[PDB]
Amino acid sequence: MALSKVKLNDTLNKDQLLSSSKYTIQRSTGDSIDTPNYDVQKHINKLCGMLLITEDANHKFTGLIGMLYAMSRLGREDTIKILRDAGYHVKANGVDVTTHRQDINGKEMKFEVLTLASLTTEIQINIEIESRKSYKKMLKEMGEVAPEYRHDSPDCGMIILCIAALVITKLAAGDRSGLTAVIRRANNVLKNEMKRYKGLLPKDIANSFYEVFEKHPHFIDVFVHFGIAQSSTRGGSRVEGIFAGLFMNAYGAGQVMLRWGVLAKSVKNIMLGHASVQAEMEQVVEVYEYAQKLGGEAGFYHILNNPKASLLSLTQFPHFSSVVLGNAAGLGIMGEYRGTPRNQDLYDAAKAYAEQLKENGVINYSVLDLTAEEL
Amino acid sequence: MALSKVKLNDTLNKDQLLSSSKYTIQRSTGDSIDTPNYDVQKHINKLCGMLLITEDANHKFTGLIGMLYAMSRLGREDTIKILRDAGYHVKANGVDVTTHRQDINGKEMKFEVLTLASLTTEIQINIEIESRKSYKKMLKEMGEVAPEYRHDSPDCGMIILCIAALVITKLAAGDRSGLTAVIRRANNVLKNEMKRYKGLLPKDIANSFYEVFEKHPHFIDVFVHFGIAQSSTRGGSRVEGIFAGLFMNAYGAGQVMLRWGVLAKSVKNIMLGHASVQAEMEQVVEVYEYAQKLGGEAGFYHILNNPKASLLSLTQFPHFSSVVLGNAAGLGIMGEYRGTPRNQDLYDAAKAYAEQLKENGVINYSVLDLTAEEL
RNA sequence: CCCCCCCCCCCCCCCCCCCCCCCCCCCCCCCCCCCCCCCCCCCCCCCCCCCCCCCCCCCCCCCCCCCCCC
Repeated sequence: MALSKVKLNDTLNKDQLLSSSKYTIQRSTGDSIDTPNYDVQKHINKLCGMLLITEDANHKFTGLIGMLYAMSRLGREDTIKILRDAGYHVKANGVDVTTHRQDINGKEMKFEVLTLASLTTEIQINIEIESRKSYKKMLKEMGEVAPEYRHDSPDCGMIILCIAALVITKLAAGDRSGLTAVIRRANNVLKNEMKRYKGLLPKDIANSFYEVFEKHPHFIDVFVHFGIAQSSTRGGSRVEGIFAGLFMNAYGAGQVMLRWGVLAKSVKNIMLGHASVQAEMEQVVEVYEYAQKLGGEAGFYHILNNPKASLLSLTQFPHFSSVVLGNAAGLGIMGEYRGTPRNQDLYDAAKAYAEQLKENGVINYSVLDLTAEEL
Repeated sequence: MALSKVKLNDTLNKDQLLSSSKYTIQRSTGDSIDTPNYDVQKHINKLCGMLLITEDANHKFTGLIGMLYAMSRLGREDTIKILRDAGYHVKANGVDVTTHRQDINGKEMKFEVLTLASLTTEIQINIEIESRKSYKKMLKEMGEVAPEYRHDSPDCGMIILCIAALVITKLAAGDRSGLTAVIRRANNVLKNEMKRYKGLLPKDIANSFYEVFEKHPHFIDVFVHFGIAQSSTRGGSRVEGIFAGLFMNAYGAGQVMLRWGVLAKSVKNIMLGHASVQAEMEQVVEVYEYAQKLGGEAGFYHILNNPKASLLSLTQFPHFSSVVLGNAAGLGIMGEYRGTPRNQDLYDAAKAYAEQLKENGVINYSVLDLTAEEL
């Protein structure tokens, strides 16, 4: 009564503080940023395809080029708007298509290029040159190139942005450690696409995206909001359906510990009753309700580096964290997860009880009632 | 009390996120799209009939031509409006009827053709040429062609869109695997129509529609909304009544697992009481209520590739999925369904109990009460 | 008719306060796993069948009200 009413709400107080700032910072991203408009979108897709048909393609620029497609889907105005909302000063760079004349192999030739701050009109033609090589070879092998194999396929842009989504998936750890997991999934999920494109090398493109995200961290914001806008969509090609699916696997990255909590509660893991865990409960509810209040935007807080994500940490509660992680251990869901319990005794006990849980399913008859049962 | 209040609502949080995007993407469909207006509709229907009276007809273009009829029913303005709503930039292409003069067999002839981006005025006349051949042969066989046998019949357009609807039915799996099922149904349901049209070859047209949907995936959106607008209708010919019926068989494709859930609950399958299934319940209700909240539009989420459809998956709950699928097994409704239980022990137990359920119907007397019963 | 007695009120004491006392002080970023989805089957309907039918206006008597006292 007396003392049981004394508490301090820290998790929600902190949100309230960061939510109600009366002033703002603004960052100076760099000297330029290219904001391709809707009108350029088809050409960027075409360029993406050129990379995908190129066998053993150099994927250095592919990360950056993917970002360009995504921005050309958002559109010049929408893309700037999302940059400004994030708070960065934007030197917007208009993107037009111009023809370039250059003699390759002696003979003078025409090329379709983009005016880009980020991409030399030199390294652009080099992608188209290399693509043609892998294309005439492709034409020699099958006599006639099918539409699913060409750089025209409307899927090309989105196909590249698929391994981008997979990169976002594992971006929670912040380092390149997700890479092998990214490849693995790209191989099962995307196996059909990899059959139609010799240049769909997961390792390489995944590295190129990691690269662009690490280097230009504002793009990670841009991409997240693109994916959201792409998943808002009413219908779409199976590839866009794949993209959206993969993109959404990243919702709630960094907060795995949170879901394994709901699990511990769901399976009624005994070690949740422990006195020293019960002591933490008052606050552990505070954070779960804060997660609830936050809603949808919250899932991506860890992928973008949103300071407010620190608040969802269950790390601050060692006893609870430990039994939750032990529960997940004993149910064989963790590993090769690199989280450590701060309480070995609790972790072990939770693991032990969890392991015993899968052994006996007891039928509970009071969930569904029947007025006459012979059995 | 304490811990039982802690939960995270993930299914609804995710919807909330995709519903409330502040930005949008837009796709560049291709170079052109033909948007036939109401005024051309009768001519397209006529062209459809020409294909239907042609014995052993080449159905390569029939898929695309069907889409044109549907668009000519929606009307130029309504059809563009649905494309823009889906988010695609539209190069609208006006469709006029012009006369073409060409010498076939030496003699010069007139033809009624459409100005179409998608269809050469060459391959158009070829359908009318082939139709005439099968028509004069038809005239020779029965002396005089009845109105139900000609290419004039107002049904022709809608008849073709019938196997289109059937293609939508099985589009849930995404591949051509529905094809044999599509044929089967076209044969029972449409047997009367197949009698009046030698050119109503299900396999061929079904393949042509699969073709157009796979190739131009925006058409699948257009067709879905056409069918909705066609089923909104107040009255109509028996064929339009067949179309609507078939079209609506596709409502809830991809969500069969969901209906088999409601079934498991309905038959009071015992394995729903199991501890490890009860553990999932809290969340499995979340998704069913999300389905409820979504309402009508939800049924087609899987057919169009609407990212939000991933959310209706009961896959995320292995224990529940397994007993639901086992229940459906034991009641002999699954197969040749290619879904797999993630819990063999539960699936087997549910199947076993389900098989035992059909054996004994016990009369429950407390649903209807009577103040005096001698028996 | 109503009405009819008596009758001002008040009257003491009293400022209030007065002590002690800043506060603070440790630790600690976070994160880390796996995983697209989907896949069966199925148009709907289908019987019988207009309705209605009788009787039947309503009404009818008695009667102003009031009247004392103060």
